[PDB]
Amino acid sequence: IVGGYTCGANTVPYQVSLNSGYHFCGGSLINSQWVVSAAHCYKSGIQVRLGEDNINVVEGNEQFISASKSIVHPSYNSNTLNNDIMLIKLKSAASLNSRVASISLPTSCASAGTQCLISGWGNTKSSGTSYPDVLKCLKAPILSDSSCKSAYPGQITSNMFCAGYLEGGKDSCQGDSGGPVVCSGKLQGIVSWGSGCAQKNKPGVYTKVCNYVSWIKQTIASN
Ligand SMILES: [Ca+2]
Repeated sequence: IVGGYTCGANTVPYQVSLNSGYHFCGGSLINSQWVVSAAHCYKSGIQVRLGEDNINVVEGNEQFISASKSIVHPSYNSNTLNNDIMLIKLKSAASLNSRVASISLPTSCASAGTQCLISGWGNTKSSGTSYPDVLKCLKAPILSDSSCKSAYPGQITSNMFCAGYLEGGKDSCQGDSGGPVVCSGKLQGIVSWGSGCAQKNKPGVYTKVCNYVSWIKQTIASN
């Protein structure tokens, strides 16, 4: 997160850290046994870390659970990043509480202007690298489709939306990938891609979760 703020320990209870000996992506807990992340975060040997604040220190509240299955969307395209969504089934159910809780799936898509909270342990620098120990937060609005497509002509599909600031200075960045974009208590987006980070006129692009609710539900029901 570039230009964001320190969330506060356990203030984003649905936020998970995907770990493989180091933090490589974020995710969202949608129930006691399932996490939603980005398809581009896929890899074997994923350990899901819940209840985390400082990812480099054991402080209490953490629950480390191995991924049982990682289900990348069947139509995911790695070149266009279309359908950049993945479900991860936990080997065992997480212990839900005040520090570890699931986020609701939306029943309808969010409109331009809606303010959302984006969080993650990704790079905090637009130019260079600087990874935080603790979770960073950023409130950003969903942009109009017209502004999104004019920023990335020919690259925005119906399963993507832009959120952020055209002036630059505030944006999600690498490391935040797979993480949540929550608006009004509902998971509306997943950190997907963009050009650089917090660059002027190059806002972040996110996976439009409302287009996948039926898929998520049907997949979870059959697994
Ligand atoms: Ca920790």
